[PDB]
Amino acid sequence: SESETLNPSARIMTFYPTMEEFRNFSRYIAYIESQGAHRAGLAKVVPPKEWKPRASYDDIDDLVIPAPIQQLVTGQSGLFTQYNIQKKAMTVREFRKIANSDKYCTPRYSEFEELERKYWKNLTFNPPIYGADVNGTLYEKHVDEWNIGRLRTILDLVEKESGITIEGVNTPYLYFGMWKTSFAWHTEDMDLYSINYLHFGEPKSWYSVPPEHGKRLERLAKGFFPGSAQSCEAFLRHKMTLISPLMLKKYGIPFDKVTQEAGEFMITFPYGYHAGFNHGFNCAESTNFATRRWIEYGKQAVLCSCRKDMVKISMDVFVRKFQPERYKLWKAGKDNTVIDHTLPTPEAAEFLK
Ligand SMILES: O=C(O)CNC(=O)C(=O)O
Ligand SMILES: [Cl-]
Ligand code: NI
Ligand SMILES: [Zn+2]
Repeated sequence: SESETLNPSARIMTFYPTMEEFRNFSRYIAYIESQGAHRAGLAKVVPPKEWKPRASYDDIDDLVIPAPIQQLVTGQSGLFTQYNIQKKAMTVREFRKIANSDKYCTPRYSEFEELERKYWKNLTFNPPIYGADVNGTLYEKHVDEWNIGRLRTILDLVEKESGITIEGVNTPYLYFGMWKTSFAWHTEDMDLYSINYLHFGEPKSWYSVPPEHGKRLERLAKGFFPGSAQSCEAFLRHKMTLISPLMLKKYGIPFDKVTQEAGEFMITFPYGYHAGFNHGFNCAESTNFATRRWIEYGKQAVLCSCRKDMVKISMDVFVRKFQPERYKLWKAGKDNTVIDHTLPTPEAAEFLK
């Protein structure tokens, strides 16, 4: 089909919008999907150079980080499990000082491949500290383009209808990273989209697996961590599992890599597995969002069954509003719709024309 013909390689795509294109978020997501970006599970958007979401970042040093986490990694042979050790609350100037410490600072290198090799070589040593999951935003209250605090997608239906707020999902998170800080392989909660903006600092590097191959990754993971898989159907949602690209290559898992610079956006797509690490001191802001296309993913997302605090969104409202003709069938457990990961979201239809 025409969707199979676009981005047939499922490679990560980079987009350079004009300020006019950049204005409407959902519309531009539908555009990049109409170009097949979603097939990679991950895409980069460089905003127009004339766009800035904050005046200056010089006031941050006093901002608080309630629960920094020390990332202890255990494993070998490209397979690792990451345990978080919550450290005491600390300011940003403290975190920055510790991050630029001779102990934790970035190593010297030339090509990115050298720093990547060093990452996968020393990942288990000198556990760094990640200032992750900090409630807040660095956007100025007047920025209307791609504002992570108010993107105005249909995910807003969760709060609007129920008042439920889910920190980091329909609210923004800040991530203060230092060298060697990692995010494990995962798809977003409820297999939503995510948006990640790198405010400032050293780059953040990403690996992505096309959604149409996600299941393969899962199978591989189950073979490597059979205990975890036995305990929980979706153990990858614990966000503790690190797998090196050489392991993926070795077992035929298709993936792609991209490096994220300050001032750039990354979009992750439904059921797009991703992982990565930070090069040094930096600050990112992210949240989740949805499109009509996500609804089916939401209905079929395989959720963690071993933790009672995992994120779970009621899909009822979305099915009633956008899939009325199926609601009954779905409530009776008979909606056997099959997801085609290559299709773009219906909102993109006008771009397809
Ligand atoms: O910033 C991080 O450490 C991890 N970010 C994501 O997984 C994301 O934006 O989808
Ligand atoms: Cl195991
Ligand atoms: Ni993510
Ligand atoms: Zn679980």
